[PDB]
Amino acid sequence: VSQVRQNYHSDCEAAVNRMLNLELYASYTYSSMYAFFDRDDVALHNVAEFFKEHSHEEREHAEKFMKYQNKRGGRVVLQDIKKPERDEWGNTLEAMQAALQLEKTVNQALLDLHKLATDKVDPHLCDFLESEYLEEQVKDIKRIGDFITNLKRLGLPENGMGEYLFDKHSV
Amino acid sequence: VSQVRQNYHSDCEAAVNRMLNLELYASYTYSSMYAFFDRDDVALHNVAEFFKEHSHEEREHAEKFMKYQNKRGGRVVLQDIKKPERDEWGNTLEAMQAALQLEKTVNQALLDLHKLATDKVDPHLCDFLESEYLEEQVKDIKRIGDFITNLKRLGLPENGMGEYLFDKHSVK
Amino acid sequence: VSQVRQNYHSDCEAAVNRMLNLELYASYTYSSMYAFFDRDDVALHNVAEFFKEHSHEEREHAEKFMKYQNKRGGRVVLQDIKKPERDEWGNTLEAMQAALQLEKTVNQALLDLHKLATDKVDPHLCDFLESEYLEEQVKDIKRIGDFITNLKRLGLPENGMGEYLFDKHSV
Amino acid sequence: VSQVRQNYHSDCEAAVNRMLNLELYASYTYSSMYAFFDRDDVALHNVAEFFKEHSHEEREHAEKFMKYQNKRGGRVVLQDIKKPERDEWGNTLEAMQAALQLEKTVNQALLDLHKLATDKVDPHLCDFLESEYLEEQVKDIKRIGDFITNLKRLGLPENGMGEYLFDKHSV
Ligand SMILES: [Fe+3]
Ligand SMILES: [Fe+3]
Ligand SMILES: [Fe+3]
Ligand SMILES: [Fe+3]
Ligand SMILES: [Fe+3]
Ligand SMILES: [Fe+3]
Ligand SMILES: [Fe+3]
Ligand SMILES: [Fe+3]
Ligand SMILES: [Fe+3]
Ligand SMILES: [Fe+3]
Repeated sequence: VSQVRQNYHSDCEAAVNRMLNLELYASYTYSSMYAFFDRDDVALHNVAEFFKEHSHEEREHAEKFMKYQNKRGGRVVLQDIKKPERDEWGNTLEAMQAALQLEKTVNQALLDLHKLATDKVDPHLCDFLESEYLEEQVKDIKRIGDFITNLKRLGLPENGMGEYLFDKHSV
Repeated sequence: VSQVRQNYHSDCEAAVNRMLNLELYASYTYSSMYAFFDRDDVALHNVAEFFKEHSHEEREHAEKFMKYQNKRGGRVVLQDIKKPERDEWGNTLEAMQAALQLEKTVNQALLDLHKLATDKVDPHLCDFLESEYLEEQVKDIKRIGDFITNLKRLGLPENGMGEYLFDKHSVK
Repeated sequence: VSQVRQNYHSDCEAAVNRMLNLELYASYTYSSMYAFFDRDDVALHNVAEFFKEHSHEEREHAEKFMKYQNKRGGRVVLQDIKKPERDEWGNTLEAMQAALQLEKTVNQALLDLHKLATDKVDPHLCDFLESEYLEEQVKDIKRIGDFITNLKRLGLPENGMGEYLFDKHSV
Repeated sequence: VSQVRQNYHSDCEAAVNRMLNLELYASYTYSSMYAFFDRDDVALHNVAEFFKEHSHEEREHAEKFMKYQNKRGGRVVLQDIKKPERDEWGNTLEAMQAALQLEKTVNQALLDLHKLATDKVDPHLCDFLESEYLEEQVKDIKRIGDFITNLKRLGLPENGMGEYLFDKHSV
C-alpha cells in the first residue's frame, strides 16, 4: 500500500488503467485516419492534419491518466494497444462518422468512470474527470457533429466537389 | 437568520468552523518545523524554508474558509490553536514523515466535509472543497511522499551526507 | 498501383510497415519507464522526463515512417502495439540496460531494412534511413552507453546516493 | 586528364551530360505549359505560375549538373534542347498528367545514373544524386499526384467550376 494512497478504491484504480487504454486505442485510430487522408489517391491534407492533431490530443489524455494514477498511489498497468477497426476510411464523411462513434464510446467510458467514482465516494476522481475530460468530450462531439451535418449538406459521399470544399473551408 | 443565507446547513457551518481550526493547527505545526531547521545545531536552511512556505499556504487555506463562512451567511467562531505535538522533529525524514500524516489527516477532515456536504445537498460547498482544497492535497501528499522515498534512498536517518544533499537538491 | 509508385518493391513496403510497428512498441516501452520513475515509491523525476521525451522521439520516428510510405506510394497497414515486456523496471540501471537492448534492437531492424533496400536497389530508401534514423540511433546508443558506465561507477544498483546524484546531474 | 579528376568514369561523365539535357528539356516543357495557361482562352494564372515555377526549378537542376561536371573535372558538352511534345496542353488535368510522366521519366533517368555510379564505385556522384535530386523527385511526384486526385475529385476534365476552384485553392 502506497504511503500516498488515501480514499482510492482498487476498482477505480483498475478502471483508470482500463480508460488509459481506451484513450490510446482512440489515438491509434485517429492516427490511421491521418495516414489515410494522406494517401496520394485521397489527398485531403487539411482533413489529415485534423486527425493527426486529434490523435495527439488523445495521446495526452492518456499521459494525463498515467499521472493521475501515480498521484493517487495506484499503479499503471499497460495492455496491448489494439489496431483500429479498419485499414481504410472511405471518405471524409465515413471517417467523421466513425470518429463520432469513437468519441461517444470514449465518452460513455468516462461517464461510467465518474459513476463508479461516485459509488466509491471519491470526489477527487469525479472532479478530475469533470474538469479534464467530461466537457472536453461534449465539445469534440458537438464539433464533429457540426461537420457531419455540413458534409451531408455538401453532397457527401457522392459530391467530389463538396468534399474538396469542406477540406478547404471547414478545417 | 442572515439575509444572505441560503441552502447552508447548521451542521456544515460547524464543520467549516472546525476545518478552519485544523488548517490553523497545521499552519502552526509547519511553523514549528521551520524554527527547528533554523537552529544552529540543525542548520538545514532550505528544508526550513520549505516548511515556512507550507505554513503560509496552510494559513491561507484557513483564511479562505473565513471568507467562505461569511460568504454563505454562516458565522466564523474561533477555537484555541493547540500547540504542535512535538517541540523537536529529529531530522528531515521524521519531519517529512510527520507532515505526510498531518497532510493525510487534513485531507480526511476535508473528504468528511465533502461527504457531509453531499448528504446535505450543498453543491457550492462541494465545488469549493473540490477546486480549492482536494487537488492541492493530493499534490502536497505526493510531493511529500516523493521526498520520503528520496530521503530513504539517501540513507536517512543514519547518513548525514545524504540529508545534506537533500537540502541542496530536492528543495529550492 | 499508386500513380506515385516508382521503384518501390513490395518487400520494402511491408518491411517499412514493420519498422513502423517497432518504433511504436519502443515508444510504448519508454512511456512505461516514465510512468515508473514517477510513482511515489521510485520518484526520480529527471529520469522519468528523459524517458517521456525518448517516448515522444520514437513516436515521431513512427509518424515519419507513415509519411514515407505515402510518399512512395505504399499503403500503411497497422498492427497491434504490444505492451512492454515488463511492468516495473527495478531502477535507473536496469531501465537504462533495458533501453540499450531496445535501441540496439531497432538499430538492427533499420540496418536490415537498409540491406533489404540496397538489395532491391532503392537509393531513396537507403538515403532516407541513413539521414533520419541510422545516425540518430548510434547517437542515442552512445548516450545510453555513457549513462550505464556512470550508473555502474555511481554504485548502482545498491548505492542509493549514486542513483540520486545521477538524477540531478546526468539528466 | 583534368588535374582535378579522380575516380570519375567516362561513362558517368557522359551520362551527366545527358542528364543535364534531360533537365533542360523538362524545363522547356513546363515553360510551354506556362505559356498555355497564360492564354486569354485558358486563363488559369495560378496554374500557370506553378508551371513557371517548376520551369525555374528545372533550369536550376541543369545548372547544378554543369557545376558538378566541372567540379569532377569532366567536360560539359551541350546538345539541342528539343521542343515539348505538344504546343497545347488541353487542360489542367492533362497538363498535370503530362507532368506526372515527365517527372517519372526524369526520376528513372536519375535512378539509372545512380546505378551507373554504384557499378563504378563513385560514392560521390552517388551521394550527390541522393542529396540534391532523389528526394526532391519523389516530393514533386507526390505533390503532382495529390493534384491529379484532387483534380478528378473536382470532375475534370468536364467540370469547369472545379477547374476554377482548383486554381484558387490548391496552388
Ligand atoms: Fe479523449
Ligand atoms: Fe478526442
Ligand atoms: Fe460533484
Ligand atoms: Fe491545508
Ligand atoms: Fe497543504
Ligand atoms: Fe528509433
Ligand atoms: Fe531512440
Ligand atoms: Fe529535375
Ligand atoms: Fe549509399
Ligand atoms: Fe522537378
